[PDB]
Amino acid sequence: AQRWAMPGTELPLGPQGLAQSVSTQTLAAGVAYYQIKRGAASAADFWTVNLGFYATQAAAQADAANLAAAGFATRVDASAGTDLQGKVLGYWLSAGRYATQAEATAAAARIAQATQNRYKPGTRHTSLAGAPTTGPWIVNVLAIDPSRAGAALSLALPGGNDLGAGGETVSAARARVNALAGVNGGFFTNINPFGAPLPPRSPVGATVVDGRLVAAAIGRRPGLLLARDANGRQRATVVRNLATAITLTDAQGRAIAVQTLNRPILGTVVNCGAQARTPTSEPAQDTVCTNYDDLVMYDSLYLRGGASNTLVDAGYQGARYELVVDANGAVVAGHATLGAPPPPNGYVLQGLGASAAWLQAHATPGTRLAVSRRLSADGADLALASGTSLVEAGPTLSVPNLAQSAAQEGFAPTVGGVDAAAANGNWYNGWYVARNGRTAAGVAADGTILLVEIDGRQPTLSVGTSIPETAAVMAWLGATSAVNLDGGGSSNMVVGGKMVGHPSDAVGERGVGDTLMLLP
Repeated sequence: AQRWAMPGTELPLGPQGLAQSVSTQTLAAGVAYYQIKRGAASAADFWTVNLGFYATQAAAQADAANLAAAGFATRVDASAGTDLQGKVLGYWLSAGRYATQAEATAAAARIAQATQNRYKPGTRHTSLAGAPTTGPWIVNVLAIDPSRAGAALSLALPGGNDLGAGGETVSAARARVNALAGVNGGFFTNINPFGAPLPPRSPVGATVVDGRLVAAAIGRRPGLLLARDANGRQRATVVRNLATAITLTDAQGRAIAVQTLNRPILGTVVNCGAQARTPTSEPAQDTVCTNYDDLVMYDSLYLRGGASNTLVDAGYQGARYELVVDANGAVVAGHATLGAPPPPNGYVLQGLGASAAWLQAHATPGTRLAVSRRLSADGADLALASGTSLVEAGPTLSVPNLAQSAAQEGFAPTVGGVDAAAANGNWYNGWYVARNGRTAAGVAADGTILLVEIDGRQPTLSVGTSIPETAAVMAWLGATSAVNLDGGGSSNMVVGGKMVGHPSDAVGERGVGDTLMLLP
């Protein structure tokens, strides 16, 4: 295949005819960084008062007419997208047409005062909805040709060994490992049900660092595999349908499935999937499921080995139990409290429900246990070997049937496996159809690795992309395989000491659960 290079044409963002600029910078042999700026804020986009996103046009009438009775005219704005049957996802109830966010914020406060806080509206900018727009956009691209680069792409865990804490920003990770450049990685635990200063953050999905399994597959999801080929060159592959099996056995052969590793909050499974039981075992991004028979393993990568998990789903009722296991596979101790640190090169098992009972039955010190780990991509075994790393995310972008494929991977207008909690149009409108910051990874026909970050949620700077726009950018760039990584406020890119992304959270750059770092 011909050597990958940046196209010279207009990006598939907005109408053809927008202005754009593309910069090129060589960072090292076989490594380049590009920034694309495109478009401009349109006078046809604007700020408005957001009363909410309703599942039907009728469902807003009880509030729209209600607000009209209070003196406020409103506007019903249809979603820019549909479900898999072509039905509109829902309708915003809005009021006003404002040039600035401050005006919309004042208008929202006036509705709150008048309705005695019966309505507490937000604000919304129409450029972020996923309808046709002129932008603007900022797109940041790293390209690494493993046939020419001495640099190596690495999957960096937060602080190296500090899973379960507050994550690590892209900037801090790059400083810690002296990277040439870096981006955020795959999905991670970002729920904060206990109201801590920050959520407790660990990678989720099948996660491998230098052959070591760090977290289990969510189920049915794709990822980016980094391995060494026969020439010793790095090889990136977009893999699909990742699955893991982590099996705990005693010396009599009795077995129990470990659900994952190193995840804070036992019994709670954000993104659902195979680790979840209620309401579904299908993947469902950002949906919070439970497993009240949970079993999670904690090791030296969790809280630097100083402690294991201490949190349990607040809805769980029943027994809890923990086993501490040494490097030889022998039980050291069992007890009904959670949080003991692992022994050197050992681990801690924590269980609820039937898993708690299984662990307590093996609590005698000296009891011999073994853990086996298997990883596969679309049924084919992937060896957990030195030199192999893996990050899971999704959806796969390089497919002809994006909405249907993404739904099968757990990014759907309805929560998979729930009988028609099933409705999911509000989430899907906001995550898939509407524009957000994004990060994505792809591979060109010649093997060049492409890492892409798109700034979002900022109407004067970069509006971000829908999932279909993200897929279009990756195909335009020349990635013949491509997968969406974590987005929204997680998305950022750094080049040397320079932050080239523009994180979208009001509080600034987000600590994330793993990063992709280009090591010199």
